[PDB]
Amino acid sequence: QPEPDMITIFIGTWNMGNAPPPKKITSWFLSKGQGKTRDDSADYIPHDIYVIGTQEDPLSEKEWLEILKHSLQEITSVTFKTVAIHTLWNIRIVVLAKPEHENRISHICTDNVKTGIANTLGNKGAVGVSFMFNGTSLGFVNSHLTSGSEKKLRRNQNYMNILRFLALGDKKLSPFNITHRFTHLFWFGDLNYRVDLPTWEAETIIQKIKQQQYADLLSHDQLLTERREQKVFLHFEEEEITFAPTYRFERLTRDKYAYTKQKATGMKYNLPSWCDRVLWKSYPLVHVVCQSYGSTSDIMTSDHSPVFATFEAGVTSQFVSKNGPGTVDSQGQIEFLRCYATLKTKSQTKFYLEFHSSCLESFVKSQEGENEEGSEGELVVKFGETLPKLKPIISDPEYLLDQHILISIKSSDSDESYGEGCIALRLEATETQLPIYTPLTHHGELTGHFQGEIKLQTSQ
Ligand SMILES: CC[C@H](CO)NC(=O)Nc1ccc(Cl)cc1
Ligand SMILES: CC[C@H](CO)NC(=O)Nc1ccc(Cl)cc1
Repeated sequence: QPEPDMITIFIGTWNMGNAPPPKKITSWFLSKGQGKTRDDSADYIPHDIYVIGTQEDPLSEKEWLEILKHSLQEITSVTFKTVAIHTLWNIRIVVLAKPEHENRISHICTDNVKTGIANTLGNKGAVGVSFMFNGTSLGFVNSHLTSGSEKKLRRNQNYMNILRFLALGDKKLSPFNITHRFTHLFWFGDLNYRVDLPTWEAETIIQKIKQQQYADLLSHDQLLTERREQKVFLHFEEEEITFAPTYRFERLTRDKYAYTKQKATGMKYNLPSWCDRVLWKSYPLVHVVCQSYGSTSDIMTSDHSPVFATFEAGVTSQFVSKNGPGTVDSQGQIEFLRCYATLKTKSQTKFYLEFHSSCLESFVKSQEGENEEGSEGELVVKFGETLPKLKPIISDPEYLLDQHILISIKSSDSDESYGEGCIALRLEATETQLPIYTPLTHHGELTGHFQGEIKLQTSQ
């Protein structure tokens, strides 16, 4: 039985509005409704992994697991295994996988983050799950961010708290937050960004939705505008939105958007918005293709409609050679040549690098670089040809060219990371000096750049 080099992953996000679901929710898992929808000819083909995020979920874990498993069994005639379930208040994540994957899945982690302080602490935050699928690390975040059209900055703050404090994946990757720990990271939820148009334009907006004319609405979507201004979700992807706003509906129909201010809303308008989103971030040059992104039309118990997204994701096999794991493979080496970091910091400490990768027995600390002043004010940290030669555990190019090196630049004075990035070893050539590049971030914000050349020796 061969190990896969691709899997498909279903992501669902649904703010259930504190109401039980209807008896049939299969359209959700079949990616049927509005938007980029899945071909009918695929209906019986199970996804490999289903990750379900809910918000305002009124059910017990047991109640929801029974609905989800019986839903998938009806679609696929497969009895899915529960990988993980984690709930914070009424925010929940469920991961289900095909039984054939049970022995491929390991290192399962769960965590949650509560956002806000005092007043603003007590119902918003995030849950997440990570695990290994053979040689590939997968992370999943379901967040329910702060509500209200005039709170986009709070949402952006909630995002930074979640990526700083959610403790998933390999704890040995200590300089790295969740935005660097996984081959593939999926972040979804009721992100609660709104269409920023005047209240007076409500009926115009509804008109546009009925005509399926989303362009003039998407141009005011706060998540797209905040992302374009690099205020949030830096280096994440989202598929193009081609489905109607998923909030705020009158319950038991989808014919009516309920936007007017009410005591129940705190006297806030809820103009039609794309609150419910799926984004991802994968390591450079790893296959990831969105094959659906849309909303259901026939599940009407909530004031939100469910959102689905599906992905092809590249995965790698556990690799065993005669040599590694358990030793180095002397026919392998990674040389980082003529490298320099460009940092936005005003500090004047010396800096060193750390190289982290599951292709190394343990992380590697460099010597301190040489600081110079850039022409436009910047700090440039030069490493020259001084960087330690990295000794991978396995030299076989079928393994090594699929790996990645995480880089942290740390202060000698404080040992704190000033920037984190990632370099793919999927090179155009071996035994050849080739340009490399990564942006550097810290707490998910841009802090600089790392560039230089690499020379990779494999056994071929
Ligand atoms: C039982 C010991 C560990 C740690 O709790 N759990 C585990 O491996 N769970 C699991 C793996 C694969 C799949 Cl498909 C479903 C569940
Ligand atoms: C894929 C990386 C390239 C490099 O420039 N561009 C990019 O990501 N552009 C972009 C991001 C967010 C939004 Cl909202 C609109 C455009």
